[PDB]
Amino acid sequence: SFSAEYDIVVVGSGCAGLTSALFSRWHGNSVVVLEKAAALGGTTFKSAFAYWVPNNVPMRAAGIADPKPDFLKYVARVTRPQFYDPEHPTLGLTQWEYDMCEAIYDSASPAAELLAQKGALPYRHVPFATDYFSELPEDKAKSGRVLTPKDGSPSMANGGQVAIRTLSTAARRDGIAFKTGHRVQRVILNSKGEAIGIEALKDDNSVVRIRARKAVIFGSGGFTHDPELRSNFLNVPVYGGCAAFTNEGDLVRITSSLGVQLRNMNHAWLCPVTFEKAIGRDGSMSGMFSVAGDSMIFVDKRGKRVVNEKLNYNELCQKLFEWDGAKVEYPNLVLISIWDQRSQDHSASNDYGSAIVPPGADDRHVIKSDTLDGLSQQISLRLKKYAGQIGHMELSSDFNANLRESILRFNGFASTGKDEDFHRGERASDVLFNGSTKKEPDQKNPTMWPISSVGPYYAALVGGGTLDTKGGPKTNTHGQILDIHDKPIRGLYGVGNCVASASSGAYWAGGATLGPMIAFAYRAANAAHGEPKRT
Amino acid sequence: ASFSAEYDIVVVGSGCAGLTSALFSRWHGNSVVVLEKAAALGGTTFKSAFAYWVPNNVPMRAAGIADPKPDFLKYVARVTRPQFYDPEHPTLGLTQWEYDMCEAIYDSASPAAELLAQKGALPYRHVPFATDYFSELPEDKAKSGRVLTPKDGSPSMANGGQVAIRTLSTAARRDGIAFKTGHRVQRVILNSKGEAIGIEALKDDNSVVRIRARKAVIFGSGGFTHDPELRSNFLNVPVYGGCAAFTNEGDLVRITSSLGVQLRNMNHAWLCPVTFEKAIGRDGSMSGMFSVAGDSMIFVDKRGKRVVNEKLNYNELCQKLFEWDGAKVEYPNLVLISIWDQRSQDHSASNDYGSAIVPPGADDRHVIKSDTLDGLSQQISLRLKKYAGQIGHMELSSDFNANLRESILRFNGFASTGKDEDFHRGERASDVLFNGSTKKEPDQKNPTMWPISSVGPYYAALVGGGTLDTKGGPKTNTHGQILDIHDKPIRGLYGVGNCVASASSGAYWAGGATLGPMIAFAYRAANAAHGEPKRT
Ligand SMILES: *Cc1cc2c(cc1C)nc1c(=O)[nH]c(=O)nc-1n2C[C@H](O)[C@H](O)[C@H](O)COP(=O)(O)OP(=O)(O)OC[C@H]1O[C@@H](n2cnc3c(N)ncnc32)[C@H](O)[C@@H]1O
Ligand SMILES: Cc1cc2nc3c(=O)[nH]c(=O)nc-3n(C[C@H](O)[C@H](O)[C@H](O)COP(=O)(O)OP(=O)(O)OC[C@H]3O[C@@H](n4cnc5c(N)ncnc54)[C@H](O)[C@@H]3O)c2cc1C
Repeated sequence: SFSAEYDIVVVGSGCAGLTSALFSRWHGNSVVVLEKAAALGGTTFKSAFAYWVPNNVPMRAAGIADPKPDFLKYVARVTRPQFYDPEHPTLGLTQWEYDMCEAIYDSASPAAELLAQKGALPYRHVPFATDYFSELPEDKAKSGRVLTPKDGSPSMANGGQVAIRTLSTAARRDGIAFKTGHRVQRVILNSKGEAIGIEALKDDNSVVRIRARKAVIFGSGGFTHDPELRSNFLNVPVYGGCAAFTNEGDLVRITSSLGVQLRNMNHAWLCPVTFEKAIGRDGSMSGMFSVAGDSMIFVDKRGKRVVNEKLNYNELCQKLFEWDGAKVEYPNLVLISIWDQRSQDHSASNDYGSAIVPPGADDRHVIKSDTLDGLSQQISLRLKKYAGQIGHMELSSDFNANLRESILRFNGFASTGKDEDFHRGERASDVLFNGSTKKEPDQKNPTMWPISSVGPYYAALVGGGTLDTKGGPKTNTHGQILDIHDKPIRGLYGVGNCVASASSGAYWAGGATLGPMIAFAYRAANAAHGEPKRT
Repeated sequence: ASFSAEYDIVVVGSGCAGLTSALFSRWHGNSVVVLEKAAALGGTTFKSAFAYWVPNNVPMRAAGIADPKPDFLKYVARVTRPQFYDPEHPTLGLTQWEYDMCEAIYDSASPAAELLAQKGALPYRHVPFATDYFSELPEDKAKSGRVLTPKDGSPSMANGGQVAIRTLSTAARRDGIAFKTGHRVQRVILNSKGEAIGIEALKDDNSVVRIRARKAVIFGSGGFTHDPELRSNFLNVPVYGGCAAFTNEGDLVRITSSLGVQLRNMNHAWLCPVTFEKAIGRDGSMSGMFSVAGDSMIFVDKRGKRVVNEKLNYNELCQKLFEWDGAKVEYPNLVLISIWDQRSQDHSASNDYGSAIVPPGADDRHVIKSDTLDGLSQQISLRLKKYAGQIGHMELSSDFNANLRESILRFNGFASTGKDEDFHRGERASDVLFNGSTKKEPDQKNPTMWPISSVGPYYAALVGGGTLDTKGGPKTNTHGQILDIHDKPIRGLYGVGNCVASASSGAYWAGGATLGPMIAFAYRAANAAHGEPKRT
């Protein structure tokens, strides 16, 4: 038996849990939110809280249609490229993927509107944020879908903190109970196999059992920080990610005897990371969404550019895991970001995972030297320090010569404004996350400027990480966790990164994690409200 | 509820894992049944060459070829976990589990092979020339010698699997192992203490049968290549299928979903290029493309440019096909086009090892043909159109013809000097080793290349990425015992072969690197299962 009882028990206090809790409470249920950490907010707290809301009221107010068939074609084209077909009944998606994407379109705006109306998540529009693949002809609403917390800073970097504040303030105002230091570790079933509550491990190592009359809703985030799970499931061998450190995939263990379908386990939301911060478990670390610097290139261990440094983070991270079967190594396992004094002075940022950081910031990851040859010596020392993580990678014997050639070639591209090798700056999204730069009259392309012929020169190692994972128990479009016959496990719900995303390995646009997540919190809460009170 | 039959040991699947597990079990004196889902025995194993890679095997020792254990471990460690391999680390940078599993392979494969041969179940011959796939690594101290093959396999060895299933199943029958075909196991039955006490299987006629196991249920049920949902949701690359038996649909993943197991290595398969049209068309006789045929032959992408060494090890080459172009939201190499001339048609064709170049009389529906290169590109275009819904509506670039001419001029230079400046074709031993048949040419500096003909006819085939089978599933210890989430055996429950987690990660060490380890674990599993008390 149990020491407490509520209509709805919510696990986790990021976006998925707080919104699920609020929607549940507003239907009149009693609700508790159980949080494993000492503080609320999880990864959501660290985010910019961009949220991508199709057919939102700001768009409609501007007379911008977001036609539903074209919304589905955009997400289908990006999510399942090989199979996308406009003439196919579900656009080449499976029925489940199609229905999930449809649910996002149907429910995101009503969810966003209700949260705002109740003062839980007031927003402003981000009209100029373009979708990450807006150039595709399938995208018929290329900008307009993004919302952000109303009181977020101009950079929006603190959006997640603002959102956790407004969400949790409304939750307290409306009588939702909170318990921190409660690590849920078990779902309790009745004799009919229905979820009737949880067991949680407390700080002092005692367990408590808490009954849920109607539903247990998991919003417990991903598994980035269980290295075993991460390594065994993800399609790339990432070194970590900006996910909260308490996101260790507990739901995967919780459901291991429940007969669930683990889906999309092979995918994470990907991003490059400041490699030394991932290895060193810096909890304040962000994914490198904006690769800082215009007088800045990435080179491999041969001293050559291999990629557009301004490419969308979810795609750029994948470059780091290209495999060289002939040499039995990952040639790009870490890349080296190299920049000059101009970028140091005018492109530094504490936000969006920039490796270029302003005076006073933690600079332990920054490598520095007065010559290019000196820099390579310093980079070598850094590679040696982390040898056991990166295959004992070394700079090639012709590194310095190749680097000089790479800088000369790039400097040409920066003069003409045309990167003939990797097309840096030619897609809108490259400009979108370009970061701060020193204004230069008659810079031809804002993403490039010639690297100075004098030092000092700076560098940082860039490795591959996650925002968090996006695989877990499969749900229906109402957030109900399914058994292997696709039938709900009665009373059991999941929302957010702890369950399977329908987005496969794709990242549609800024806010493509939180926008869908709010839609499903709303659908989950609406369904959970309809549950009979049991046991 | 009750059971309609009872045995000491119940074995699920009749490929290598199941037959060997069953035989070892029976020879300890247990009663044994083998439950096979299909109408026929043998699974993927039946289709294989039955190369099996057996470290420190008796033929090697008899020939005076050393295979020191510490160096064996460094070879497999270096290949398996490249980022973390470290000769100074106590487990070489592997996890304790991976290290222990690799050690078990070295310790147990040879005694397993010896016993199966002694009993006449798997007589073998040595294949002294079969060389490891990364033989150039200094860690490999026994670069050749580890491979065995069924004694009566053909000279090419291509029917080895059929011979092995014949000798194994004949011995099994001889020694009183029971067989039930058309029995699709779908559930493990537990007692009140949560121990495995038997199975439920679905029969062809849709009746269900419950069969008690006194000591152990051993799964040898193969991988999940042919469950598209599981394949698509777990593997690190979006493969189109594979040469796995079509009945390999990952049943064990569903069976164990309520048993609290740890699914491990789910992100990896044994990978290989495939003749794309045979994967899409579900040709059950299809083999992975283990040798890419032809010396006067190149692979081009849809731009008409070479992108890869066509002679690269199959498990590595397959990965090239899934390179991702984030800027264009496409897989640039999703299919590559193998193009060859009459010389390669005549002298490199093969019915074996997944060759796209096939001799007269072989099924050649996948072969595209034209008298001119310009005609060939028109023919290739029609083929891409036919499969548009599978390959992102990929098209040849508008400058395909001109690029191809340039690619062939470049390659023809490389073929005459013997030096492929772009992709180093022929510079690693395995490129030469798996090069396939070629017309002997006195003037040839590099056996893997010869100039492409200045006249037609020309031939082409689409190449896509596939599997041999998957290699993730419930984690076992080195004794084949399926573990719960606290790393403790689920009593009575065993798994061997592709249905459980391989310790090889995404790596393919050598020819026979699936079957060799597999026999080691069948032996260890059977030895442990024999030790189980009789229960329920
Ligand atoms: C495709 C292929 C693979 C291959 C090869 C050549 C080809 C064309 N050559 C190889 C080689 O020479 N050496 C080597 O090491 N590997 C080679 N491979 C890979 C290899 O064939 C496989 O790794 C290996 O044979 C797998 O053996 P295993 O015993 O694990 O699996 P199987 O042979 O596929 O048999 C599984 C059987 O189980 C039955 N099954 C499936 N589900 C059920 C249920 N529910 N109940 C009962 N039986 C079930 C399948 O029907 C199958 O028969
Ligand atoms: C720096 C950064 C910036 C980002 N910016 C954006 C952005 O602007 N827009 C966007 O769409 N996405 C963004 N993302 C991704 C986004 O933050 C996440 O996808 C989203 O916040 C996940 O929310 P969630 O509720 O699923 O999980 P989380 O916010 O991670 O919350 C899960 C919570 O569950 C708790 N928990 C875990 N296990 C248990 C247990 N056993 N019992 C109890 N509680 C448990 C955790 O401690 C945690 O508090 C960003 C990510 C990062 C790292």
